[PDB]
Amino acid sequence: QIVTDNSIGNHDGYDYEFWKDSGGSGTMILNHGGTFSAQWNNVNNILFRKGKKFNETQTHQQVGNMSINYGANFQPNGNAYLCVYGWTVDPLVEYYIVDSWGNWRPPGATPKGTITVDGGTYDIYETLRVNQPSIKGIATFKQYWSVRRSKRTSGTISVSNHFRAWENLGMNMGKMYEVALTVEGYQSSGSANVYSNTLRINGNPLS
Ligand SMILES: O[C@@H]1[C@@H](O)[C@H](O)OC[C@H]1O
Repeated sequence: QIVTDNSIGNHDGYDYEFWKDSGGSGTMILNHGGTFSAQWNNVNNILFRKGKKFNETQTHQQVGNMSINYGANFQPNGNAYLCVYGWTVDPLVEYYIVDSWGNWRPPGATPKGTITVDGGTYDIYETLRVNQPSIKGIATFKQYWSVRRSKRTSGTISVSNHFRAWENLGMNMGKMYEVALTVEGYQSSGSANVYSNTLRINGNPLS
């Protein structure tokens, strides 16, 4: 249950993933349910996550209401994100709902709107990745973001509310590939202890 190199699997009912490119190091310890701990040092790009991977046949509406209750002790040294993350396919989209970050509030673009949800106010952004690694090969795809205005590291993220706000703004979503509580680092080091992470789909916790 010690993962220090790329790996995709299921642990205690959650689909876990460790992903990095070359350079630096990371260690992910898979703990009960949706929980896990992460440590990274001098990485180029690293992601740690536990959630649900889907079979690419359903819209988020078809999957149902998605909500994540979480808690994490997040200690980044540099650029890193504490978020809900995932992808859609057809179209291929990488998405983020960011509740905390390190020294840099992402994602560097001009906001396209705002959403109020879960007692916070999030700025909404759309960015473009060109010929970058993805879940479907080296590709050019959009990234969708909701970024909280101030940091928090525990609470509930009403994931489906963000998806409806994005679609309201014309940020087209495809079939669901994944939704997961994620820690991402970029050119940084840090630690994160995700001590609470429950994904409920139509109110039912994952198992
Ligand atoms: O799962 C990995 C993704 O999250 C990362 O961003 O880049 C490529 C994918 O394989």
